[PDB]
Amino acid sequence: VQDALERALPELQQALSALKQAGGARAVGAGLAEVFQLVEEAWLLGREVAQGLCDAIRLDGGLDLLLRLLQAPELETRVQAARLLEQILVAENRDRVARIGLGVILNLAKEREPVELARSVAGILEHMFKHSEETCQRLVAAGGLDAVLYWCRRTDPALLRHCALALGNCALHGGQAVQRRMVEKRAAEWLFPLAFSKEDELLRLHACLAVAVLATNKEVEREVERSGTLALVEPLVASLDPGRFARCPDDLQRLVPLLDSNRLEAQCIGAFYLCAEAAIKSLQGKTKVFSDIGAIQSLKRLVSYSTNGTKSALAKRALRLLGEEVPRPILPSVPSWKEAEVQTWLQQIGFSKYCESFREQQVDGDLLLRLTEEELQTDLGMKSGITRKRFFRELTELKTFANYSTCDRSNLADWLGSLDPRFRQYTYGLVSCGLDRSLLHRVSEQQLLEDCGIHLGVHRARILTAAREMLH
Amino acid sequence: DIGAIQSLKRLVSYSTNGTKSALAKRALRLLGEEVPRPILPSVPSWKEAEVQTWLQQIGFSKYCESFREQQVDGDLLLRLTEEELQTDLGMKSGITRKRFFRELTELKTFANYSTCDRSNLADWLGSLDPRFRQYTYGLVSCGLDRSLLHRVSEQQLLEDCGIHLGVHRARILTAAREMLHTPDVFISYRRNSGSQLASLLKVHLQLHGFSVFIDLIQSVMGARNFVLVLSPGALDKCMQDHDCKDWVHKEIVTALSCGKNIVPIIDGFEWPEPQVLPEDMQAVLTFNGIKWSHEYQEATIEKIIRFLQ
Ligand SMILES: O=P(O)(O)OC[C@H]1O[C@@H]([n+]2cccc(S)c2)[C@H](O)[C@@H]1O
Repeated sequence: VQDALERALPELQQALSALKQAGGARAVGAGLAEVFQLVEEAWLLGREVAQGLCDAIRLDGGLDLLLRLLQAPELETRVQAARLLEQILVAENRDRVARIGLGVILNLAKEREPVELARSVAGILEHMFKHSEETCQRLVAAGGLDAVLYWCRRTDPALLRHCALALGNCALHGGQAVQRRMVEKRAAEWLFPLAFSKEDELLRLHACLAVAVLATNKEVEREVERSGTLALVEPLVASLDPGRFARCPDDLQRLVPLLDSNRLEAQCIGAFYLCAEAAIKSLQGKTKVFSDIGAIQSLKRLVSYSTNGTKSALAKRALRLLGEEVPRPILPSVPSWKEAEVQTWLQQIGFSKYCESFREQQVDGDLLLRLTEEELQTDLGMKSGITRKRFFRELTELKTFANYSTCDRSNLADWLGSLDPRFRQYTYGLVSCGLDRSLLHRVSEQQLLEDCGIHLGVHRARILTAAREMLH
Repeated sequence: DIGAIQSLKRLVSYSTNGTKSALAKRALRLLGEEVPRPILPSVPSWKEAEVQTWLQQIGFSKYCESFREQQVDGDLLLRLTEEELQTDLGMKSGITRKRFFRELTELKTFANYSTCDRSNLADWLGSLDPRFRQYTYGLVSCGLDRSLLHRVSEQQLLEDCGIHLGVHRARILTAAREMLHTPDVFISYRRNSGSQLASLLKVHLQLHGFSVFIDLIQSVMGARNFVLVLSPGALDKCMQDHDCKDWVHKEIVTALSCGKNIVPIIDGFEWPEPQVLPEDMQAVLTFNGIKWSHEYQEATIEKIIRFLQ
C-alpha cells in the first residue's frame, strides 16, 4: 500500500538528489542505477507504488534531467539511463515525452550498434507507440520504424521481444495511415522471423498479435496474407496453453475488434489473449470490465457460429472461467430447423424476450429464413425499427452460415458467395422462388425485389448483371 | 454565456493533435467542468458504452436512456435515419433531429473505416469533398468499392447509401463515371538451430524479389533453386542416413537428382566430412558455401543473389 510508498519517498529523494548532483559519468550511472533498482522493486511488489515513483521522478524534473542524460555523449550513462527510461515510461510520463522527449529518442534510434542501448531505446519506442496517434505518425514518419525493423534483424532475445511489442502497439494505436505506412515498409515480412522462431514462445505470441491486428484491416489483408505470416498463427494458437502464460481495460477495448474481426487468425489471437486476461483477472475479485466491454456477447457469437475447433475451445474456456454458461452450438441446416432450434437461436442471439412471441406463432427454419419487416412489426411484436434492424443483422448472420443442401439443387449458394460473401444470405429466397443456376438468366429486378427479398438495389443490379453475363 | 465550454469539449473530443488537446484540457480544467474524454476513431467497432459516452459528450445526455434501451451501437449509429430518431428514439422535434444529424455528420467525418472499407473509398470521397466522407459507411455497407461505383445510379444512392442531397449525388456519380474510367529458393534447415537463420534468409530474399518456400517431395519439385541452411549440426540427422529418415536427406537427394541449384549456407557449422556421410551426398560438399554475418546480413544476401540465378 502507500506505506511502502512512504518508505520509498526518502529513498526516492536521496536517489534523485544523488543522480542530479553527480557530475561524473560513473556517479551519474550509479544514481541512475539506484533509481533503476527502486523502480524495479516497486514493480515486483505494486502497480500503484511504481506509478507513484514515476510520478515523483516527473515532479522532481528527473525525467527532463534524464533526457539531458540522453543527450549526454558518454555511452554507458546513455545506455543505463535509457534502461531507467524504458522502465519508467508510465502513461503520464509518455505525455511529457510526447511533448519534448520525442526528437531525442529518435536520435538515439539513429545509431544502434551498442546492444544494450539498442534494446533500451527499442523498449522506449515500444512504450511511446502506445501513447497516442500523433506520436505514432511522428515516430513512423521518421526513422523509428526502420530502427525497429533493423532491430528485428538482430538476434537479441529481449530486443526481439521489445520490437515485437513495439510493432504490436503501433498497430493497435496507429490508424489507417500509420498501418498503411507499416505495410508499405514491409512490417509483416520482418515480423515473420519473430513469430516463426521456436526459441521463445512469448516472442511468437506477440508477433502473431501484431500480424493479427494488421490483418484486422481489410486493405492490409492483401499484403499480410501475401507475406505468409498468418499461416503460423493457427498452428501456434493450437499449440500453446493460456494457463501457463497466466502463471508466467482500454487494451481489452483494442482486443475485442479481434473477436469481431471475421478473420480466422485475428479471432484466434483475440480469443487466446482474452482468455488469458479473463483467467488472470478472474483470479481477482471483480469481473465486470468484460461485460462493460461486451466481450461475453462477442465470445458467445464466436462459439455459436464457430466452424473451427481452436476458437471454439478458447472461447468456451474463457466463458467457463466467467459465471456465464457456455453457449450451445447451432445446427448449420437451418431450413430443417424446428421450434426448439429457433428458441435456442433466439436465446443465444440475445433476443430472449421474443422467445414467447416466436413460440406462440410457431416460427421454424422456413419461417425464420423468410421473415419480413411486417411479420416482425405486427405478428411478433418488434415495433422498434432499431430492434428489427438488429434482428435482421443477426438473421443475416445466421443465413450467411447455413446449410442449404436440402433445399439448393444447382449449388447456387457458392455462386452467390463467389459474387460476394454477403450475397449468400439470399440463397434461401432464390431457391424457394424455384430459381437455379440455369433459371437465373431470365430474372428481372421486380422479381428479385418482390419474391426473392433482395431489398438493396445495388445487390440486385450486381446479381442480374453477373447472371446475364457469366451464366451465358 | 458565450458557449466556450461546448466548443472546447468538441475540440477535445475530436482532437487529432496534441497541442490543441493540451490547451483545451487545461482551459476546461481551470473551470469547474471535468475534461471531456477522447473517443475511439473506429466508430463501426463501437459498442453501447461508446455510444453513451459520445451522446454525453455531444450534449444529448437526455437521450442516453433511449439509446441504451434500444441498444444503439456503431453500426446502428452510423446507419441512423430520420424515422428511427422520430419514433424509436423519441426525437420528435425536427430541430433536435437536425442537431443530432449535424453531430452525427461530425462523428462520421472523423472516423476509422479501415475495418469496413476495402478499396480506400473514404479517401476518394474526401478528395471529391471533405464533407463527402460522411457517406463512406453507407457506400461500403451497400457493398460498393472503387471499382463498383461506375455502375451506381441516383436511386441506388438515395435509397440504399443515404445521400439525401441531390447535388452530392450528382457530383459523386459524375466523378465516378468520369475519373474511375513454384518458389525460386527452397530452404532446408534444422528445426532447433536453422530456423532463425532460415527466417532471415527467406524474408531477405522475398524483399529482394525471390520467392521462397519454407516448412514434401513436391516441394523439391517446385523449387527453382535449393538452399541448405548449414546451421550448427544441420546435417546431424543426415549423417549415416542410410534409411534416409531425415527430411533434409530426401530433399537434397531429390535436388541433386533434379539438378536444381544447391547453395550451402555455412553459419557456425563446419563442413561435414565425406566419409561419415553417405556416398551419394558427398557431392554437396563440393558446392560453394556462403558465410553469414550478423553485422552485415545485407552483404551476405547480396552475395547469395550474386550466386543466385
Ligand atoms: O504504462 P504501461 O505500459 O502500462 O507500464 C508502465 C511501464 O512499466 C514498465 N514495466 C516493466 C516491468 C513490469 C511492469 S508492471 C511495468 C513498462 O516497461 C512501461 O514502460
